[PDB]
Amino acid sequence: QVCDVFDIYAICACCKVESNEVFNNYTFRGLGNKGVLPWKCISLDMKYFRAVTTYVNESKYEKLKYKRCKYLNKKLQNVVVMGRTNWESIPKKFKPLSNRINVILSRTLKKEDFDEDVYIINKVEDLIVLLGKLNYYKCFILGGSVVYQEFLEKKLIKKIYFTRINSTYECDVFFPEINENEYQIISVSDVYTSNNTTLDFIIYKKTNNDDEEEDDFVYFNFNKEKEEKNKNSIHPNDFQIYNSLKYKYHPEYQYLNIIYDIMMNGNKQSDRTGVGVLSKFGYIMKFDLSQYFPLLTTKKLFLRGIIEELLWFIRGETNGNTLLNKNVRIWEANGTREFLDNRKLFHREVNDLGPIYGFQWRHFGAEYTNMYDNYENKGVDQLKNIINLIKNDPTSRRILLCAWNVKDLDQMALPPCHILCQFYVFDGKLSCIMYQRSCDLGLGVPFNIASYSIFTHMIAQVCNLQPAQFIHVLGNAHVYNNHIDSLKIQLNRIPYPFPTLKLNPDIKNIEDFTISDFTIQNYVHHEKISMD
Amino acid sequence: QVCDVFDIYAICACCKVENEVFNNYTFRGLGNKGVLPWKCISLDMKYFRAVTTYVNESKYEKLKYKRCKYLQNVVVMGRTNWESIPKKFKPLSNRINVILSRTLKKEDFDEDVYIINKVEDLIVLLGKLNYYKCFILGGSVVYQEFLEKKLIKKIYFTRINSTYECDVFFPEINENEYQIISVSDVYTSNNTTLDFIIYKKTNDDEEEDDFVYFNFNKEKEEKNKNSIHPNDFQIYNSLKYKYHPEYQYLNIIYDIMMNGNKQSDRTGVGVLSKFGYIMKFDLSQYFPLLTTKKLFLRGIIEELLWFIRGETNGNTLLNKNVRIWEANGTREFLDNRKLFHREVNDLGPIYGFQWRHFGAEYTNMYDNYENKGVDQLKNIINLIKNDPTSRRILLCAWNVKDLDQMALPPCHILCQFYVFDGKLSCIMYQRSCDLGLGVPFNIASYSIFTHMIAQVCNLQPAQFIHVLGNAHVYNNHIDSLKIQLNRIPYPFPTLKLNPDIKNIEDFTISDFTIQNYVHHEKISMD
Ligand SMILES: NC(=O)C1=CN([C@@H]2O[C@H](COP(=O)(O)OP(=O)(O)OC[C@H]3O[C@@H](n4cnc5c(N)ncnc54)[C@@H](OP(=O)(O)O)[C@@H]3O)[C@@H](O)[C@H]2O)C=CC1
Ligand SMILES: NC(=O)C1=CN([C@@H]2O[C@H](COP(=O)(O)OP(=O)(O)OC[C@H]3O[C@@H](n4cnc5c(N)ncnc54)[C@H](OP(=O)(O)O)[C@@H]3O)[C@@H](O)[C@H]2O)C=CC1
Ligand SMILES: CC1(C)N=C(N)N=C(N)N1OCC(=O)Nc1ccc(Cl)cc1
Ligand SMILES: CC1(C)N=C(N)N=C(N)N1OCC(=O)Nc1ccc(Cl)cc1
Repeated sequence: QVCDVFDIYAICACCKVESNEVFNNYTFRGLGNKGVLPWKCISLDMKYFRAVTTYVNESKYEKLKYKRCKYLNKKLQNVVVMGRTNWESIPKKFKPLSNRINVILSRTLKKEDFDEDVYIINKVEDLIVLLGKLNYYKCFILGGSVVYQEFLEKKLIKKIYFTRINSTYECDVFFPEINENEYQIISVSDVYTSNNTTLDFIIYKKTNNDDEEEDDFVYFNFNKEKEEKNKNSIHPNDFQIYNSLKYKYHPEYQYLNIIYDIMMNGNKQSDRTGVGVLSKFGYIMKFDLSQYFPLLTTKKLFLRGIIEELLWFIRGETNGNTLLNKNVRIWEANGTREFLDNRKLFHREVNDLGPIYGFQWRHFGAEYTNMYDNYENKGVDQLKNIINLIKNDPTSRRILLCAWNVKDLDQMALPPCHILCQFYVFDGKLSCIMYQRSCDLGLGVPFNIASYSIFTHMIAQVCNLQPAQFIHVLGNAHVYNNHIDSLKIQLNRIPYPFPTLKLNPDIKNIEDFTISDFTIQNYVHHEKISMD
Repeated sequence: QVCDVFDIYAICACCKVENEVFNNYTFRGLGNKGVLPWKCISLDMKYFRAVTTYVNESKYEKLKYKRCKYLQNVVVMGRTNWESIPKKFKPLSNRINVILSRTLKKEDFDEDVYIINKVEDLIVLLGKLNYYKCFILGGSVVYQEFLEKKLIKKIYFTRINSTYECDVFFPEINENEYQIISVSDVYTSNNTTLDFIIYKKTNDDEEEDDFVYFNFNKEKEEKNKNSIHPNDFQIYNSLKYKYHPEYQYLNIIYDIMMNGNKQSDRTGVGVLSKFGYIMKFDLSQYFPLLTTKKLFLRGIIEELLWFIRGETNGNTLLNKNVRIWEANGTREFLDNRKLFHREVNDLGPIYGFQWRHFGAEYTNMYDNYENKGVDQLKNIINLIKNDPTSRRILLCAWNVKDLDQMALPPCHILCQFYVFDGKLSCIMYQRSCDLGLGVPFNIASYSIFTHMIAQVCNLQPAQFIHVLGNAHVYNNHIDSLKIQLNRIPYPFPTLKLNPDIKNIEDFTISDFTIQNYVHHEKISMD
């Protein structure tokens, strides 16, 4: 129709508005307040805004001239169209919008009332005529709310370039509720931090409810696994949403895409119990903790439990009773009479988990007795040592913390899943590799990502550094077969911008953290899923 | 010129022919007693089908509008090439068959199978035909003539990394004339390694803009991140497709030269460092022994046999002239380690001790430790054989209790093993990686190790996976690595273990053969 010929796109930025909370895309709808934007500066958004609304491709115009000239029977700049309130919100120093053909919709104002190089129009109709008579690359509709509403209603927008600002502000004007039959998300950017907020960038698309070295590629693929003998042929129709997306650049796709590779290419193995998994061997995920806290959004996660577990580690505790009194059941099943007995630990008290994480972190090499013993200045205090190496020998390549004490494996309730952490220091920034031997992608890994990201924050802080990358190496990476249905639901959910973690900044010692020193801000998440 | 207008490509496979310098000319064996030198290499024969038959009609109009202004492919043989084909397929599964000959007239074959008089009489035949591209199938004389008359554009060169008896040879491709632009993955077919290379003759997109927008933040407007120049990675940056597994190593060198953090180390030499890489090599298809420089494996095999024995006695190696642990056992080094009461070349409770006796009290390097501490090596073998789905098959050398007693903490933290469908894969996590000197030896060490465990458990080796923690290039290695990045790998050699060996403790140095190691010349990394 008219939207494809004239390439009329919309670009906006929406925050959450003043309102056990449910989240949909309508969560991000706040456009402005008291004639201006709800927020002071979000520079990264503003820079995106300029890059998109001023970018042209010289060479591509020729074919757009042809297309548009054909329909009418007949430096390069983009057009930008804005309501009069929007235009008035711009500071003088930036009027008219640089390196762009500015247009303004208005009834109360005519050319005579503007000093500046701008086209005025009183009709949506008048714009289409204007574009007909103009050389431009792309036409972007800048808002505000009234301009957005009518260009949508009139089926005129090809794509909505949409910034999710993952914070809340007082708002008096809102973006229109986008009909999900009309527009579908096809792209989601990396998540980022700017002016103390996370944000990403998503592109909604409308529906209708030297080519010599391109042949060389087809050749170097003469030996590929065809569509039929691709191990577990699970049905396309199931992952419709996941496969529709053109760009999957949200860091959560790092987890999601491993679920997919295991489902589509995983080896079928019956395991330790006689259950059933799909397994592969050797993955890596990287998460930029300076830009976001990678708590998964495609389902709900609570961190109270796993933060209690991490504080329990740092204290050197092996006593399951301490966590159960905090109503944290993460270790309950590994602590039962039935379980300790089946691990041949007949002479071990219930909930006495033996020389596990905590004990190995503060006392590696000390003889484990029972969970009540005072092990002070017994065994190597690994945690203290790596905090000292990071502080005094930051370039050291021996800042490992290790839980896999070979000597004590059979005395633990079960060997550590999370084998070791290596630390790395450059330019006052701390990164952390964690090697995981056995990873339940379905229940375990979401939490495992959350635990070591929080741990990197804690170490970084008490060493006067800034968290950089948390790097997660998976050994045996497996999906339980009864999790498959639940994971299908999950792969078809589109990630939201990650939240942020705040550490009480008065904590200067690794031991001095307590629950209330941990605040997750702006967790926007899909609905709880039982993997069972 | 003719060869770009008409699209004349050669397509050859060359094996090796009966110390030794290597270069591309190494590969030239074309045929023997009128047939191919080798019995059957079905992957190359499959590659041959695909490349010659493939057609893309949506790029033929662009060809049609250039060709005139001057659907199948044209395939050009020579009698003895046309002849040597077994009967039951002629013509070749739907291609425009064509034969250069002198004493063969176009009468006594069909009405599709166009014969030609001379080389100059083919340009005639093409201008009057409807074909995608033109493939010279060889053999010796055909290639010679078609190359001599600068008719060939690209060359689809299959490198057969095994030696055979040959009576005919591809010509020495002039490397100021032609040059390699693509190299494929390395493969095993019919008990040889091979790869596929390409010589070129020298000189909705709504979604394509969406790509550019998503890149709006990048720290690359061209500001020289590290003092490493463009024109120096010329050959490296002048390749389109770099799918040879050795590029996994080479691309880490590149990433760390381009984007690495400038750092002091203990020695003070200066490094570029990054943090967290994976490499995967397919042990079922090759032995990943770097080809872009000479590597020797006797020492590192003795090192491994020393580990398996449980030894911590640096002298057992020194008497075999394996000097890998010489520096780490000197009086001066042990003293800087605060190991004042440790005998020279007593390396303390390192790899071998930990693998065989983890948890045992280390005394000196001559004590008897029989049946003390945990014999992890024994334990992961039983687990592999008796519980292969176990996710607990780790061999860990990093013993926190004993670190300070070791000449140095293990560079190689742990091996984790994985078993599926009678196949064994291994991950080695390396806390600290010297990419220039160390890592190439480290890849070879644990690949061999992966084979040894595989064999004694009656499994086929699959993947060796190398996780690098602190990945550093020494500032004083950068010249050498610049020379190295602009070399093009050869197809990898293979490891043959003496099959009689069935327990991990029974391998001697004799039980290890490296085969078809075709390599560039030695580099002093200094
Ligand atoms: N490895 C590879 O990539 C390939 C190589 N081969 C091997 O190559 C070997 C053959 O090598 P080679 O002896 O050179 O055979 P060729 O394939 O070069 O065949 C030579 C024949 O082609 C004709 N011919 C040669 N020169 C001309 C010319 N200038 N104009 C017209 N016709 C010409 C015949 O003339 P005349 O009529 O007088 O006989 C001549 O006998 C075999 O062992 C074969 O298996 C096989 C296929 C490809
Ligand atoms: N967060 C974001 O992405 C963006 C934020 N905003 C914010 O939105 C607010 C402004 O939006 P809003 O108040 O809805 O107003 P608009 O910016 O949409 O301005 C509407 C006005 O434009 C004129 N107009 C609009 N449509 C027509 C038409 N079809 N024909 C003629 N004149 C027309 C009229 O001007 P007149 O009164 O002269 O008749 C009308 O009152 C501000 O707070 C601004 O900062 C705006 C853009 C982007
Ligand atoms: C900049 C902003 C809020 N972000 C996106 N993604 N898309 C928009 N429409 N934005 O508003 C731009 C606009 O129309 N107004 C505006 C306000 C101030 C200045 Cl300096 C420039 C433009
Ligand atoms: C098969 C071979 C050696 N490999 C490549 N890459 N390309 C060639 N030119 N090859 O030779 C094929 C050919 O021309 N002759 C031939 C020989 C046997 C049979 Cl079955 C079919 C064709």
